[PDB]
Amino acid sequence: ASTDYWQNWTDGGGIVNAVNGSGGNYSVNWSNTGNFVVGKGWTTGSPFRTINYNAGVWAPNGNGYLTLYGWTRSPLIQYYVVDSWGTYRPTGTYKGTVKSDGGTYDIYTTTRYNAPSIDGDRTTATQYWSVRQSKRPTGSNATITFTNHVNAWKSHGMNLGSNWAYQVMATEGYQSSGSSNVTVW
Ligand SMILES: O[C@@H]1[C@@H](O)[C@H](O[C@@H]2CO[C@@H](O[C@@H]3CO[C@@H](O)[C@H](O)[C@H]3O)[C@H](O)[C@H]2O)OC[C@H]1O
Ligand SMILES: [Zn+2]
Ligand SMILES: [Zn+2]
Repeated sequence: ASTDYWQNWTDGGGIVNAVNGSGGNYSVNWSNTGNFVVGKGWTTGSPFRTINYNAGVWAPNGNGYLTLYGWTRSPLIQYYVVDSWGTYRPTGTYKGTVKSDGGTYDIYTTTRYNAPSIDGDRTTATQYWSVRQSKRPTGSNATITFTNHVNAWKSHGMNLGSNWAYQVMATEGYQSSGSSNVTVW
């Protein structure tokens, strides 16, 4: 299934120039931001989906994540599969690792108060992370075999909700500037 969902949220800090391009393509050029999340993917996430992307530009100047980004409800859980970042590698409570798609990821949990909610309001968010141990090379076609992460998480006691909200390959930033250009499929 092709992408059907455009994610474009900013807390209003700084400049977030996001372009919804053709197909699965988007770009972001940002300057001195607060928090923002831009990406393309699917309105209804799946634990069985293989997300493909090609980040032709990954140029954060400060904190930016090049990451799968999604939510589940019942219960409310936010998840990430971070392939690359800028000046900050996100971490949390260490749970283990998972190998997937030619990389090794550390698995983390975190609980964030006053976090952006599914719709951009605020909420207490339980978050599951796979974070690559080194930044993934960009500019070639890349796969995130998400089932590998879901299964690894499950095996470490990290169960997702039964109701799936959106699931995107995102640029998230905080307190930074940068450029990204990503095609998702
Ligand atoms: O950032 C941009 C890159 O993402 C872009 O790379 C191309 C991305 O698309 C790849 O082809 C896809 C194959 O799957 C189909 O379903 C999609 O519709 C196609 O887009 C292609 O092989 C990559 O080269 O290059 C330009 C960059 O700006
Ligand atoms: Zn394990
Ligand atoms: Zn709301």
